[PDB]
Amino acid sequence: CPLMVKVLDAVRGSPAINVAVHVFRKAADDTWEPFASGKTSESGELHGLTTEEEFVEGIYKVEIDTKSYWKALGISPFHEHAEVVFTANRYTIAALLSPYSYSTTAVVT
Amino acid sequence: CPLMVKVLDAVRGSPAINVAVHVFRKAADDTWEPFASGKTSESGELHGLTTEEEFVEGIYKVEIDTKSYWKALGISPFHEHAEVVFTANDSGPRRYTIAALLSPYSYSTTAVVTNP
Amino acid sequence: CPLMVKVLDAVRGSPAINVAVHVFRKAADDTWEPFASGKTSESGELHGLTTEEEFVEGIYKVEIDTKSYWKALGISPFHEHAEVVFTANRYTIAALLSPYSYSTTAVVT
Amino acid sequence: CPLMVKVLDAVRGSPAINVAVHVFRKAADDTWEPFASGKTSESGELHGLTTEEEFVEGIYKVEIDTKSYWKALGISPFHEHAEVVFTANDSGPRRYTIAALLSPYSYSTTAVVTNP
Ligand SMILES: O=c1c(O)c(-c2ccc(O)cc2)oc2cc(O)cc(O)c12
Ligand SMILES: O=c1c(O)c(-c2ccc(O)cc2)oc2cc(O)cc(O)c12
Repeated sequence: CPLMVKVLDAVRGSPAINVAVHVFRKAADDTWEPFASGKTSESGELHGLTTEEEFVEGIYKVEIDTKSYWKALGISPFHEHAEVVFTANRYTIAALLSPYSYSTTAVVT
Repeated sequence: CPLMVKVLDAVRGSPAINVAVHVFRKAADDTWEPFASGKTSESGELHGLTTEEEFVEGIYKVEIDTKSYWKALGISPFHEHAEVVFTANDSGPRRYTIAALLSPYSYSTTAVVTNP
Repeated sequence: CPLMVKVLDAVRGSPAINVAVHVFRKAADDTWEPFASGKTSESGELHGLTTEEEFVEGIYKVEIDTKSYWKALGISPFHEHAEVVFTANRYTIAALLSPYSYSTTAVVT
Repeated sequence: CPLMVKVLDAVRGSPAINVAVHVFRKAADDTWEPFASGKTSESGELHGLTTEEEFVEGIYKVEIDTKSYWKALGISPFHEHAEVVFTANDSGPRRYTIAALLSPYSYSTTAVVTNP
């Protein structure tokens, strides 16, 4: 697929499983229009978000619902979510998660 | 001050100087209202954004203009910006340091939260 | 395999390809004995380092030759290498690379 | 001072206090010779490790005892330690800040290098 999301748990040394992910595309309004969503799998991956035809050049945002994930683990987190915003010009967006920290990386091949 | 932003360049091993930072607070109607803004200094720090009085409980967004920083250095980076969104002061007033470490295709953000 | 190494390039948004990796096992001497090595593939992965039988409990070190990688790219780096040292009690050791920074993460499933 | 170490806890969003740090320098015979040591403070900083005179050109190793820090907090972490290995001062004297951000199954290290 044109776009993949991968999430990791730095506390537990594991894939971050069942994490909600929402993808938005910026409308001509300058508002975000919902585009695709899903939850990460047991391998911490989310696949099948979009297709090559659909995934045109644009400014896209991916919101990962980190706070819900931490809440289910009974660990109190800092962020509301982790947002990745990029201009789409294969994208793997990877996120590594900690309660008071996250990093996000793009692997574009 | 209650909120501080610090930015680092992971490519040069330096502070990230002259980076724009825009801060927003979630309104009653769920909109993001402009709250404060500034540029990082020679040390890559931004101080004086707000005050103990002004910085009330709320959901806040700190948006760091990473793209402009990379572009001025000749790089076309992946991200539009780095944005940090968090609930502040709901246990009482705290001091927040929002740190960001920048790479062209990656960034990390960390919060150091302390009690006056 | 029991042990996998994965390397990413934060400057280029890509797998870190052809990066030298050496694995050591701590001897009763308190010295490191060479154990396995390889170079990362076009996908930035290094597989087939060891086998379950061979990979007994121990304290292991994985040295990733980051400086050579940066040198080939004509970007001057800070570290001599990135070293990961752990007690082995499936391990994926992932490294994300920048010239003056790296992070390493373990995913243990 | 020429070399400073700073450590942060990515789980609690605080400085990592009372963390042991051991510094080594590569000898002529290729062995690692003990060079300096200390513990991080309340701010998670370690200052005063060395001096402009002492801190000559060389390959240096900074080993941060992450395992003991996690264990005292009840966590069994992945890493034995975080170790940073670098060539120092070969362009002339510099000031080095070695920063580490800690998680139980992950860590990152960054260097901020500046010119007196
Ligand atoms: O892309 C990936 C990635 O980034 C990480 C990772 C490494 C360091 C980080 O800081 C964050 C994530 O693990 C991965 C593991 C995979 O099997 C595949 C990947 O593509 C990634
Ligand atoms: O100098 C600092 C620094 O380099 C970092 C840092 C940022 C991102 C990381 O991933 C790791 C460390 O945090 C800091 C946090 C502070 O409150 C004060 C600092 O001076 C630093």
